[PDB]
Amino acid sequence: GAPATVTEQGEDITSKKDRGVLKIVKRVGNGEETPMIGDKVYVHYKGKLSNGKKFDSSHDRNEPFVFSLGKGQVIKAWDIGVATMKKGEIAHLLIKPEYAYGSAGSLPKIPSNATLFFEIELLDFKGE
Ligand SMILES: C=C[C@H]1CN(Cc2ccccn2)C(=O)[C@@H]2CCC[C@H]1N2[S@](=O)c1cc(Cl)cc(Cl)c1
Repeated sequence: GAPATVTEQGEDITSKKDRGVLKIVKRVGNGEETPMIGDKVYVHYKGKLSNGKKFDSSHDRNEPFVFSLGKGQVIKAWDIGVATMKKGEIAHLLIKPEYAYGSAGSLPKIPSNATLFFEIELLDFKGE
């Protein structure tokens, strides 16, 4: 399925080249510009654990998730990954725990040492 495919066929987008965050572009977005640090970014996403369970979805809430890029308001992989996306792009990310919740995990659903899968859509990005 999609998690296996990004595991086996994704591109390493980390600065360290440690394979901690792999990406596939599923839908090409608009033009060449990616967001800049501090931009307000609007995303839709779904996340799955390695046991196949969906653990989160913005679609199911009927509202996007909004954060300021590059500020550690999200897991490291999201700051790295969304920074690579164009407006309108849909991507898959496959994230080792060092770029997510590490050994701590995150109650209630994310265990220790969890590799995570996301599908993300970058809806919009704006400076403030
Ligand atoms: C509102 C949910 C955010 C939570 N965070 C930031 C964060 C803040 C505080 C505690 C744990 N994570 C995040 O960095 C990432 C990426 C952005 C989307 C969501 N998460 S994960 O999908 C997530 C989903 C759910 Cl249901 C619970 C948790 Cl602990 C984490």
